[PDB]
Amino acid sequence: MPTSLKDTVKLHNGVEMPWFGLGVFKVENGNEATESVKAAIKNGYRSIDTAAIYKNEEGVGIGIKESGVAREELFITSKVWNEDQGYETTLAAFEKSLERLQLDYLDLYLIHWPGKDKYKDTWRALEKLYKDGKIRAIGVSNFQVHHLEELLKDAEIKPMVNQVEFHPRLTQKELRDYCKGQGIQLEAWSPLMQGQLLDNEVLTQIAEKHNKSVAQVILRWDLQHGVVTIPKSIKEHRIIENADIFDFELSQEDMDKIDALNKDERVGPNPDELLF
Repeated sequence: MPTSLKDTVKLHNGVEMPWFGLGVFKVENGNEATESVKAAIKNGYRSIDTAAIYKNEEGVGIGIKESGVAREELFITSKVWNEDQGYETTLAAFEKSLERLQLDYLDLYLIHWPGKDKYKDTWRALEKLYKDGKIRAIGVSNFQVHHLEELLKDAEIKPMVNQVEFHPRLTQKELRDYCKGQGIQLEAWSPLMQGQLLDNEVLTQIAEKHNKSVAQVILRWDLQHGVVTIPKSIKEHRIIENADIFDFELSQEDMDKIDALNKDERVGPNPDELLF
């Protein structure tokens, strides 16, 4: 549905989030982070996703700075790490993120994982930071339907985004339907399944037909499902290639064939299992 990299989705509070961005998980701090960020932005990306735990916020910041696109056209997301959950410690972790990123505000700040029993407190802290005008939008990562329901009991502000693992092996059908009905925008972490579908025969045939790569097919599939997507890529040629998805469209039959790859298979932790 986007026609270009500039294209956005309106979150429930009216904030425009780009549909397509650069995920920097498992990217090394300093130059590797700076260099991937700079190449993405140079080649039109307008959304970068990082997290305190990725240890690269500093190189992310220098790359933003060095890119020579204006701060206000850029959409920066980071996340509160597990160990920092709790009200006072979340406020502190946010300020640390800003200091590392060399940023006055963030566009989006997410609770990284739900864990057991500190996320409601952590949510109160994001609510406060949002109120203070320090963050344009607030939300969550790796929440299931039950976590959201629990959160919604006492939340003043509904999460604006839920960033989850999402790809043809983990199609998140009940969660997509749930967030859609709640006005919570789903976003796909590790949308390429960290390269694990590269040789998948179903996807390769769809790729062949469209004269595209398997990664191009998956990402187009994300967009056609209405899921914001943040593929990871270090090399400028892969950064450029991943984004070259606005000149073809997947038929309904192709979409359905891709959805049939589902096996509830994760390359990241299960949020119901990662209990802190």
